[PDB]
Amino acid sequence: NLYFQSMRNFSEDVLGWRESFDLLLSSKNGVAAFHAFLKTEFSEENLEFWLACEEFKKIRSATKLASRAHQIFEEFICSEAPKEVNIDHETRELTRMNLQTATATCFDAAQGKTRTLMEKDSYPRFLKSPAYRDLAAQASAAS
Repeated sequence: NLYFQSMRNFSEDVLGWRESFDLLLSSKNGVAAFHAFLKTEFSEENLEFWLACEEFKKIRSATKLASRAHQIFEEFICSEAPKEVNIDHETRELTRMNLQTATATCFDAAQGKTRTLMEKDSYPRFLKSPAYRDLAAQASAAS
């Protein structure tokens, strides 16, 4: 029964966000809610960058890889990028060198740093927000 399935899925989705950052990041709803939260803390570019990397690494063509890699570097990685993420020179220079022949692992180091930035800081605050706390109460009612 579809409604019942939905209720159970809602419950399982929302309560998993509390259990691991992996589960939040794996969820359409989770990522969307966390994004909205991050905007309130002016840090949503970490998640935008992360999500960009997840979509990038599925690209198989060499030319589409190079083109997207340059788009992502210019938006998120380069000094004075419009959504510059908070990474060190070394990670930034590595990433620029990876651009020479952009493969699916082009952003791995920068992605890992960005995940930790969110995981250490904004993710535990998210789970303490009134919003999340209201959602989790509903989810425990949805079972």
